[PDB]
Amino acid sequence: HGLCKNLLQEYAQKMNYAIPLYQCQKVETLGRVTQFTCTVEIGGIKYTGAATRTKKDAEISAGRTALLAIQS
Repeated sequence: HGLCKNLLQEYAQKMNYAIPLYQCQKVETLGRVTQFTCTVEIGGIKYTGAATRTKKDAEISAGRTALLAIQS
């Protein structure tokens, strides 16, 4: 999370871009369920996290998508 947020700022400078913008979304069932999908935009590419029930989870998946794409 912390480091997730940061390595991506490092990578945003190591590449010349304008800082990662985080977004959040929701899907809410008629009966009980709330699942947040989170997003990270760096470069001009939005990277999308898995759907989960808790924002930390998805905040991180979203980042794990961002770093792992970057790596390759």
